[PDB]
Amino acid sequence: AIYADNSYSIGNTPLVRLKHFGHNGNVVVKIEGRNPSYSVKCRIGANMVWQAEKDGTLTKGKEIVEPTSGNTGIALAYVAAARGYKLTLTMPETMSLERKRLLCGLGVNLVLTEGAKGMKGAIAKAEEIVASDPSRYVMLKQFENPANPQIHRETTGPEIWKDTDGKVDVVVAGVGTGGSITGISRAIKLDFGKQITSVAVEPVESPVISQTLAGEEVKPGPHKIQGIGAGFIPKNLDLSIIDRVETVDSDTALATARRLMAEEGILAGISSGAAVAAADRLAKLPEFADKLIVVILPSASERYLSTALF
Amino acid sequence: AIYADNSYSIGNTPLVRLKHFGHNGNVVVKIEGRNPSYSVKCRIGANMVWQAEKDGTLTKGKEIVEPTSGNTGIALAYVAAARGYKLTLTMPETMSLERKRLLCGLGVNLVLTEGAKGMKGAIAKAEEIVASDPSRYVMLKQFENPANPQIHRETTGPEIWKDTDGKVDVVVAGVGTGGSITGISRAIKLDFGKQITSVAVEPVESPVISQTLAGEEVKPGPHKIQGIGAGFIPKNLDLSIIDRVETVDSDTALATARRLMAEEGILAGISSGAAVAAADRLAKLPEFADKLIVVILPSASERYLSTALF
Repeated sequence: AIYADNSYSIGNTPLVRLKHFGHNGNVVVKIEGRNPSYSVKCRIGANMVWQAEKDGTLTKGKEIVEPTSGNTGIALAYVAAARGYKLTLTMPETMSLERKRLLCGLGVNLVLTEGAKGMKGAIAKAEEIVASDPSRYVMLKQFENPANPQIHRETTGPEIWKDTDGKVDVVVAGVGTGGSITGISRAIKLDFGKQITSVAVEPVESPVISQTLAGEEVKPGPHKIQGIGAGFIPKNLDLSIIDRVETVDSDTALATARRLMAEEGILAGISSGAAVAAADRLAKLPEFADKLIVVILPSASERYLSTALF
Repeated sequence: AIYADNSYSIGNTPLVRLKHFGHNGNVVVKIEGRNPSYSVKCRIGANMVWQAEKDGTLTKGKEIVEPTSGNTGIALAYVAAARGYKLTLTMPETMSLERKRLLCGLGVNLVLTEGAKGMKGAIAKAEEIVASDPSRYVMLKQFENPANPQIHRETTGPEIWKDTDGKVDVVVAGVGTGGSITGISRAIKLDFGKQITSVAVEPVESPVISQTLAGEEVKPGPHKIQGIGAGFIPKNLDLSIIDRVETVDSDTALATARRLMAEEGILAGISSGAAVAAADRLAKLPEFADKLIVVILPSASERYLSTALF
């Protein structure tokens, strides 16, 4: 069990039972902060590169371009370093000094777009750079690349099945790209044949999934739950496998993450707090009190030292 | 495989083969950054509490006091939160705002001693607080508590044995408390019966182990390799199992950690760079070129964002 590079070391993350949430230990958390670049995104960083290799879209000498600076940026950085690709991340110039340092530490060519243009600015500049030499550059496109949900169907989902001896009844996951809830749901429902409850979590401030499913007007909004609530339905969210959508507000997500830290001794990020607050609500409805709820904790606390978490 | 609390989730950390160090992949690294509070110290945080419980020195209602603010502080914080102990960490007032936040986030009662007194200040204030109500307070004493090396003999060492199919020939570990190299060495040498080379790593700036073994004057000095080079021989370093001592300088340790990041896609801390630089030196001596070298990487990169690493 010696990994040929850090990308192969993804996953096999542990399940920890919560003591101050749920009812009689019915809430269990999967610690994705424990991964090579310390997030759930390590899985999709690995698999999107591996898949682009297998299909010939990524070869030696081609460069990677992606418009983000979040967990996926960090994940692609570690994989790119491990496997010998130059990586360019586009992002506004107004981004955190510390994220600049972390990504620069990881050997990323940083392209700081117009700050005023912001995120819009970066997506376009990605598209621009790729357009300039399409035989040289590849955008992996985390929101729509099937290799994203697929890695969750092959690793994250089976790990949950295994670790719970098939007892998992509910999976709660915040939605960013939708890959985690999609892949996990496909594994447990379709590969293992259990009719679990798949619960998507989104900020109450930007409840676009809830609005869409209700046939209401879609109204995205700003929030602090980093990693989720992109303000649209990503292609990698398979609405067909979602049984329930829970909304959580920023303050509750923050307070919940602090409780995870101070009361559970679990070093989780902001989205982790959101996912647990939603899980806790379900766990205290009599319909779910004899059911085993598994919650994805996407990242770790130290990535949030500059944020409202502290 | 559901852990009753986060303390039980320690270890089972992966081995990753380096590509830009050693010779023909003879250097393999054990990623301790992957643990509940993201350091090797999670193991000793867990076991020192468990052991003090088993022997009756720690009971419900007793409080924990320890004079550090490093990885052991963070480890004891997570375990204390998980298991329901109040924890007081002593430390100078001049400590990092970010470490204050991280530990305060973890629910630690912080006792900020005289800054001018510094570390000396904190050890005494620990002793003071314990003295004031010895039936209330327990100091676990990481430098001398046998539960420190013991957890490495029962977990870290066997994991290395298992993962390498007994092929490990050399273990390289930086020495802070000495627990890692001691416990690992005892496991592999005494429990599994293999005559490996145990290599302690210390800063060239503070080479007290090298000086002691040479019967030279012991001359501690300041350095930047955080986590190692305490400036004395800790009781938890069993000199009897050490075959070799390698010294590394701060700049080399830093540059090596940056290479781990940029060239290997491994997010390691400063001590990780020191341990790899020493391992690389041995790996390129013909006497070790057909030998499998395993290197402890004690911590992860984001804990060092405020430091010289970046």
